Amino acid sequence: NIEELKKQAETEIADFIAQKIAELNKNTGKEVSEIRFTAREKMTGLESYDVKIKIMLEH
Amino acid sequence: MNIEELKKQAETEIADFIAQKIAELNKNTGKEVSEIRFTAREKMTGLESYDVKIKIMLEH
Repeated sequence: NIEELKKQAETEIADFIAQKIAELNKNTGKEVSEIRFTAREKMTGLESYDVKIKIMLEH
Repeated sequence: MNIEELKKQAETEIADFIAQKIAELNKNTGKEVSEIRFTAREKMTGLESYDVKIKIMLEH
């Protein structure tokens, strides 16, 4: 049912984000500090969130 | 690669995955995701991910 499906999705996305953060920190030798999620909404409804990653360095 | 190349790449993989999961969720519920709120999950070694709460709307 629906609460479960919901939670299920919630977890998979968390998982995905985590993995991509890890791979990116790995590939760049730097640290993701933050991600900005901007809703992508269509007339039929919310479609997705557009994503903006902020990465930190030392200067 | 370039750092910006990578960044943009990851961003698109993420937006895609989210889209995918939303569409499937709607499909599977016959209902509509109105919102997803993200909350940072950080450790002392830095940002680990985001936790995900999904908001779905229902007719009155």
